[PDB]
Amino acid sequence: KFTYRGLEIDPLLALSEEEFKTLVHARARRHMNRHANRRAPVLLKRLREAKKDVKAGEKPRAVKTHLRDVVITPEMVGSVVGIYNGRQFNAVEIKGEMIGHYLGEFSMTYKPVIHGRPGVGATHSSRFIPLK
RNA sequence: UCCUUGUUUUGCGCAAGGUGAGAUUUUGGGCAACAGCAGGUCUGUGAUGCUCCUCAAUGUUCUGGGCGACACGCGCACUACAA
Repeated sequence: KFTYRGLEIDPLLALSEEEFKTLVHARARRHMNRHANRRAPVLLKRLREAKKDVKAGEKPRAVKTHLRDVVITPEMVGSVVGIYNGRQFNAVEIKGEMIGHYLGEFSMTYKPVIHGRPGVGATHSSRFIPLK
């Protein structure tokens, strides 16, 4: 199951570029129009390569990229993509509900913070907090 | 300036009134001595002493990605919006 707009997988695939960018949100539309002229020259190819070659019963071989300014189309669904937070290629597989998004959104770029006791200088009043 | 010849010592001026566009540093600025601080700035400059680094660089990198005064229990400064 998954409904993007009340469309299963096969309808989405069937859509040509025109019919596609009509259906998607405002950002995605704006993106595609402004771009033209490739602008994901390698990031299409590398996926569709390793995608095809699979014997199924398991995911494609992972591909790595730094880029995250590229959309998620119904073409690239099922693949295993790397996305780069500035020190780690991060593992994501592409679901049918990741259509209408970007890549970068699934790849965290910071550790969430959880604190560890405040030291001196926090509290204005002075006690010279032992021991942390 | 003028007058009150008030006040003041005849002096330096002062108070009230008059004249007038304007009445007392007319109103508001800019400039500003002598002696200093071991204040700040080597992130302004082909302003720099001595040191550090130099081809797998601390250089150049307008290269790809992240981070920056932004990441979140909490204290403080200034701002804005309200009851």
